[PDB]
Amino acid sequence: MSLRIGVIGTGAIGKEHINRITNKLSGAEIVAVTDVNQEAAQKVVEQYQLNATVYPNDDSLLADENVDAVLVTSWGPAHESSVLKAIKAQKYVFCEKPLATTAEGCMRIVEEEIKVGKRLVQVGFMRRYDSGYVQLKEALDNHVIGEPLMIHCAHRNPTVGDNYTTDMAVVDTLVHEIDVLHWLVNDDYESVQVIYPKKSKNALPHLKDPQIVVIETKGGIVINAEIYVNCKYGYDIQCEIVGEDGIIKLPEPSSISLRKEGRFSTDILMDWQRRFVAAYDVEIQDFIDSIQKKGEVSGPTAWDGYIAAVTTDACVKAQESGQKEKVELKEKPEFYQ
Amino acid sequence: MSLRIGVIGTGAIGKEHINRITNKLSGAEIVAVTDVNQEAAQKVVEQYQLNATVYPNDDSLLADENVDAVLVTSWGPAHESSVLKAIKAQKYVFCEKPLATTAEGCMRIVEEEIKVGKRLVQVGFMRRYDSGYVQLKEALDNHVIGEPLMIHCAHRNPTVGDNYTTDMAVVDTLVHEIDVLHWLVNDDYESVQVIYPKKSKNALPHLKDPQIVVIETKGGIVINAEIYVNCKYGYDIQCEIVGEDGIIKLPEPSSISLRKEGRFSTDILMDWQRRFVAAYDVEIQDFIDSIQKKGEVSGPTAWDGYIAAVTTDACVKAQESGQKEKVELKEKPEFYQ
Amino acid sequence: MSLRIGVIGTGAIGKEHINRITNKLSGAEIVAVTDVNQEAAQKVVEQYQLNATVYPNDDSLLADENVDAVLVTSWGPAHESSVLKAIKAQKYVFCEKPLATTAEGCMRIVEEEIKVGKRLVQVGFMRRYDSGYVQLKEALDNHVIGEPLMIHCAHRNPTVGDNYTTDMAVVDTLVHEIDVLHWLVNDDYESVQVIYPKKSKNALPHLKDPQIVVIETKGGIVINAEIYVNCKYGYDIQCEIVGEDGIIKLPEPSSISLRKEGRFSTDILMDWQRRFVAAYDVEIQDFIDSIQKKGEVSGPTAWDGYIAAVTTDACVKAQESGQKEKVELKEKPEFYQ
Amino acid sequence: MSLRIGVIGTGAIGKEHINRITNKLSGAEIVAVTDVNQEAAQKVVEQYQLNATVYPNDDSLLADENVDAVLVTSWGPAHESSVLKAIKAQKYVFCEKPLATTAEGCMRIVEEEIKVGKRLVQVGFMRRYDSGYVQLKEALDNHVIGEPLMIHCAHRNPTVGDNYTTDMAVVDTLVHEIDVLHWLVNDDYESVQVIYPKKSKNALPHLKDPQIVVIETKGGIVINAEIYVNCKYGYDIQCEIVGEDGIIKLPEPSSISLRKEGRFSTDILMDWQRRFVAAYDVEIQDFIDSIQKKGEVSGPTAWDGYIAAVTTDACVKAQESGQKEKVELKEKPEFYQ
Ligand SMILES: NC(=O)C1=CN([C@@H]2O[C@H](COP(=O)(O)OP(=O)(O)OC[C@H]3O[C@@H](n4cnc5c(N)ncnc54)[C@H](O)[C@@H]3O)[C@@H](O)[C@H]2O)C=CC1
Ligand SMILES: NC(=O)C1=CN([C@@H]2O[C@H](COP(=O)(O)OP(=O)(O)OC[C@H]3O[C@@H](n4cnc5c(N)ncnc54)[C@H](O)[C@@H]3O)[C@@H](O)[C@H]2O)C=CC1
Ligand SMILES: NC(=O)C1=CN([C@@H]2O[C@H](COP(=O)(O)OP(=O)(O)OC[C@H]3O[C@@H](n4cnc5c(N)ncnc54)[C@H](O)[C@@H]3O)[C@@H](O)[C@H]2O)C=CC1
Ligand SMILES: NC(=O)C1=CN([C@@H]2O[C@H](COP(=O)(O)OP(=O)(O)OC[C@H]3O[C@@H](n4cnc5c(N)ncnc54)[C@H](O)[C@@H]3O)[C@@H](O)[C@H]2O)C=CC1
Ligand SMILES: O[C@H]1[C@H](O)[C@@H](O)[C@H](O)[C@@H](O)[C@H]1O
Ligand SMILES: O[C@H]1[C@H](O)[C@@H](O)[C@H](O)[C@@H](O)[C@H]1O
Ligand SMILES: O[C@H]1[C@H](O)[C@@H](O)[C@H](O)[C@@H](O)[C@H]1O
Ligand SMILES: O[C@H]1[C@H](O)[C@@H](O)[C@H](O)[C@@H](O)[C@H]1O
Repeated sequence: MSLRIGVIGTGAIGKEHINRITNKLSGAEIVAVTDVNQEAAQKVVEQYQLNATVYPNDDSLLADENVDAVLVTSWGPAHESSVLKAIKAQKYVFCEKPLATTAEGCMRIVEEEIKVGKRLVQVGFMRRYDSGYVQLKEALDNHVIGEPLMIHCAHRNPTVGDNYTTDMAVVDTLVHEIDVLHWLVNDDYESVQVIYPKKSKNALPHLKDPQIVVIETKGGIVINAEIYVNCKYGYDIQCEIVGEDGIIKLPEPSSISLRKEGRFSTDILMDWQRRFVAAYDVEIQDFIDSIQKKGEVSGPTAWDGYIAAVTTDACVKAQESGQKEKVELKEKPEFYQ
Repeated sequence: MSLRIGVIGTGAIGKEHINRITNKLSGAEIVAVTDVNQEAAQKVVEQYQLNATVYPNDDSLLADENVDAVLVTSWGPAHESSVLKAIKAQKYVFCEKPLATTAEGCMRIVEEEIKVGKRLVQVGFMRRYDSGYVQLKEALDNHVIGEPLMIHCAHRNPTVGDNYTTDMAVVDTLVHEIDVLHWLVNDDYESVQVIYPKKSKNALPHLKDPQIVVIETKGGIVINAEIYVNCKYGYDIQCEIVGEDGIIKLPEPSSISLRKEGRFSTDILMDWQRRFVAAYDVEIQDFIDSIQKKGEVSGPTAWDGYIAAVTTDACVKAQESGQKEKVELKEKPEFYQ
Repeated sequence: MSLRIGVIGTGAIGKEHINRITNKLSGAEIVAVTDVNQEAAQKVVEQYQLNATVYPNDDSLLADENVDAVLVTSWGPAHESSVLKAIKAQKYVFCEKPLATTAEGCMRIVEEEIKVGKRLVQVGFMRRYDSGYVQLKEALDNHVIGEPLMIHCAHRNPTVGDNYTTDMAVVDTLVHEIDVLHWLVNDDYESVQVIYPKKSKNALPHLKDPQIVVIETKGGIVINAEIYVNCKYGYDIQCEIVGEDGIIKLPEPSSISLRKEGRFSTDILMDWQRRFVAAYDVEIQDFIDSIQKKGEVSGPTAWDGYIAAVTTDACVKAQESGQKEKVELKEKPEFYQ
Repeated sequence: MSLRIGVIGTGAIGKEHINRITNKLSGAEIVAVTDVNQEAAQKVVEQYQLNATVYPNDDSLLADENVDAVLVTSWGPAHESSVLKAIKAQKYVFCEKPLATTAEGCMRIVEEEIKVGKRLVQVGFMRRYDSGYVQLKEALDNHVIGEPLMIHCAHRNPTVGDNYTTDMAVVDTLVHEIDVLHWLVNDDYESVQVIYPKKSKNALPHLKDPQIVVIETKGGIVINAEIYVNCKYGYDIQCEIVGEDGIIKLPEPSSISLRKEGRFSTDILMDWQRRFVAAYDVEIQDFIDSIQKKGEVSGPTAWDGYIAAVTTDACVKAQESGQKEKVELKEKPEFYQ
């Protein structure tokens, strides 16, 4: 009895999710796809020899009685809408970042779910399923290094397109950090300062690259997060956590050592795609399994997607300001703990 | 249209394969299990809420028209039989090591398959699917380090039971090495010497632990393989390959670094189970996908399982001998390249 | 014929310099000493079998004509006095940090040296002589990573004394990073800013530990240095330089690796005195050789000492004001390049 | 008052020892020299501004009473002669390897020293003074890993000369491992065995490269050492000791890490002369200090030199016979412990 899923947005990342659910994972199938380009979606269907149905809009897809859950994997803007609809049609929703582009949009979604009595919304922040980040979580829950104090993390890309803009650095990129970091330390943020180092020769005129983002939490944990998307050497994600009595750090992605031409080296990835492939699979499978076994979702909540929208706003504010912007959060609803 | 698989031997490792095919992988289901303990198998069926059928023997299971393929995952001895039967009943067979306990048993199986026109037998040497070993293969096929010359590998266990015996070191353990090594370098062995170092205090009286196994191939590649199954510190698999112009080495299993009490450390596994979990999943999935897409299997051939049986014999011979035993191989049949 | 050296201040560090100059290095000897505790000076001479005069003060010792260079290694606040005297006596001087406790104190010393025509003052910033830091310098000077953009570094101690106070973290501790960083990147500081994270249980109540000091050069390089003098795990110096096209990082001190009880570890030093023992040796040997083979000192200059003093002051400001303070330096007199 | 040292053999290595004793170390000077090329000896004295007598031979130089210790650093085969003379002249002698080219040559030197009552001979096996090897020793002496059982080690050169021949791999190259290994584990060798892998394209036709030398101590420790003098990638010394309850390994030389163009690398040395520069310095300084503070040399002994010679012979046997040769040592005269 496989979970029947409908995909809203046959994008490039929606093409991935369709393929893994189809050819890698267990206990689910894609039966409905809807795309703004109805000829683009119609190609994705013959591609993976799917046995699905193409809809012009989400309404018609959500109206289908086959679909039990939906993958909201289209443009960032077109999320908040598709989501609220799904909650009302009472389907399960896996929503890829962002939950909603506006901190208030995520607030509407919260209220809706709080009504439906249970949890339908899971946000696609995959890092939480990555074994690296999991080991960190494990170590922290065990008090291995006592109380966390500071966190040094980086997030680097070989290069970007002419479409990448200063705000995208804290919106499409630093977003995962913002998500997983607070999950790990179990703390809410508070302030976000932004500091622009000497600009890189690799970055385009309209872009501010690199950037540094300091972030304090209510507890007093200080996080400086480097964001450099034109580093050139590769795609690299670093995270070190200094504690009271010890330090734990995120591993490098497994590689074979090589001794040649006077150097002892490992390999650095070049494609953000390769870095977290395993995390997606574990992610979706948890979505499926959680629905079939518990009648609800389990991953990153809709509240977290809102914590994302707030924080990711104070950051874009400090990008122009240059001052210690504030992060203000509505109290956590009982519904979520 | 999922591949319908029958499991011969609801062992501990047969319990794993059933669970992954059921709850992790894609496009297949277990519909038949047979165990020598018909009450043991009957528990495995209610366990994973399977919708299968229990058979007293393989004949009755192989006679079932549901099953398309079989997992031969019972005692080592009870393999050769179950396999030859499956080849004759014309089912697909995934056979966990050993292919057959006797170098001639594997020879019977080869001949049968050579008749059935295509490939039905895939041997469960999972290391070939491990990304570490894959990266090595990749590097070698690219001539990164020119011509291989020597190989230094180790294989260590924290401890063993009173059931582990001197021959098991080269039969149940060094077997994977023997398999993957020749696959990597694309060469046939030739001689196997065995050298017993000072015996460990951790090993039991009847056991010779550790052991070292030198192995030459027709090309002139020298392999010294440490085998120490009472190392105590953990479960560790090492493999370094010296070439003409460089050296490549197998990575450690990903872990988080820790700075505490004057030491900078990573974690060493304690359970052989954890080391290759991913390799099994990729393995079985390849079995399934290969059958559905190509009408045959793809993994480690039955010939390789025979190359295993021969080599793993010369080793047990050098264990008593103390001399440079010989490895004699019947020419490779056209069927296999 | 060896360089005849007088030591002002025969404490713990003065004794170590006396010992290395006497039993390890080459081309120099101690002919004169003097300490505030004149009795303690007399013991040193016996302890080390010196052939030296024991003067009552620095004026007397500097008066001795058979001494041609002096080591100022006394109580911090006393340094400034002896250095001025030594310059006017026209002797070579190696002064441990601080050169002087105030920016003014340093200016008086610079202005005195510029008179005497050549370099007589070398400041004991030994990190410049450490093999790791030397390598970083070589890479940067070879444009290996293009233009430096950011710097992440840490300075950690297992614990401190009851006497250790909040301001000491920037005046005694961070002072080495302050010197080496701008030396490495050849850029002057423009601003500093202190950020306090959650206090550590390991730090006594009066001490503010850890700290985070953010510093910007004029060129736009953004440094962020972590000071944690109660980290427990050990004594640790980390430094990472992120450039345009690549990243370079300071090495760990050499250690054998251990595989035992589940961990794969290396050692971490506990005693700060073992970390740079080789840099001190090279530092002093350079003071000697550079004199007998150039007629002037070579290492860190009186001006560098001034830079340190100013920046140190700016940090103590930023400390107690939680503000972004400016680092205002007088024009670098061409006498220094 | 310094130790007055005469240098027999003023070649490349004799010059380096002359240089360190003159411009780096402490408590000694060169007062006499002599070379087969007497003209070359005269140049050294000018080159290094020595205050030394230039004798025509070792007899003359040993006759000089104002010299009290000598460095034998001449053409290998000449060593034995000078060492015997020096002993009978009752001077302290530091002899570079070999102590003598034959086991008999070494015996004559041992038998001469046992007469003169105390230790005058220290052999230049500098590895014992390397900080890495010193750490391994400390761990073993502290039973950190229990009883040593096996040893894997490698000795690699980028390339060699046209003059380098097959036997040199065990007499010149493997001779350092031969000395340090039995020193580390405090056990005597019992047998050796050579195994040749596929020749390397980098090795000229006349040379047999790489090689594998298997050695067993009396206690049962099984060493296996790889010699590859044409590895191309660099100069590399690796050593791993597998004990009962754990494993310890020699560190890489210190290097900064680099993240660039897809690789995460450290540096590998090319020049063998940079690998042990610190061990030489400590080695000679110990020859000096140990004399003026004990009245006898301390390091590797004439007996150790004998052990080396015997084992070296056994290897050249095992080389050309492809046999498992025995290592027969005379009883260790109690004069040596
Ligand atoms: N977490 C991660 O690492 C990644 C997730 N994403 C996220 O996924 C979303 C889109 O993925 P991408 O492939 O990168 O972009 P995409 O542009 O290829 O996906 C958008 C596609 O969906 C369709 N679409 C847009 N709005 C729609 C609507 N209201 N209804 C139906 N179809 C609609 C469009 O035709 C377009 O082809 C974005 O929100 C992005 O932030 C993107 C890349 C990676
Ligand atoms: N590659 C790997 O890492 C691993 C594979 N294995 C292999 O799997 C096989 C058994 O797995 P284990 O769980 O370790 O042992 P196991 O003893 O638990 O499995 C044997 C089970 O199958 C049943 N059985 C035996 N012969 C049978 C037959 N002819 N027909 C039906 N059922 C039969 C027995 O009742 C027993 O419960 C062995 O060949 C072993 O070498 C074992 C462990 C790991
Ligand atoms: N740059 C560097 O890496 C290092 C520099 N230092 C600094 O150097 C100074 C010396 O440190 P320690 O030797 O540990 O000091 P210490 O406290 O162990 O003893 C200093 C000695 O100098 C004597 N002294 C004080 N004032 C004097 C004067 N006007 N004339 C002559 N002698 C005088 C005192 O009697 C005392 O015996 C300290 O200020 C310290 O901060 C310390 C360690 C390293
Ligand atoms: N234990 C160790 O780590 C090392 C030891 N050695 C060994 O030490 C020896 C010296 O090497 P190099 O200095 O490179 O030699 P070299 O070839 O550069 O020159 C040796 C010099 O000694 C002179 N000489 C030869 N016979 C002599 C005699 N009977 N009396 C006085 N002088 C004589 C020669 O004229 C020549 O100038 C070699 O045999 C070498 O194998 C070499 C390097 C390191
Ligand atoms: O989808 C990925 C991912 O979100 C990473 O966090 C980001 O750095 C990559 O640039 C992006 O392409
Ligand atoms: O099943 C595993 C595996 O075959 C390993 O190769 C072996 O070393 C382990 O001991 C065994 O339990
Ligand atoms: O003298 C040293 C040095 O100043 C180091 O920078 C400091 O961290 C050590 O604790 C101190 O003892
Ligand atoms: O003198 C050294 C030393 O003997 C090393 O063992 C050898 O590998 C070097 O190549 C040689 O130059």
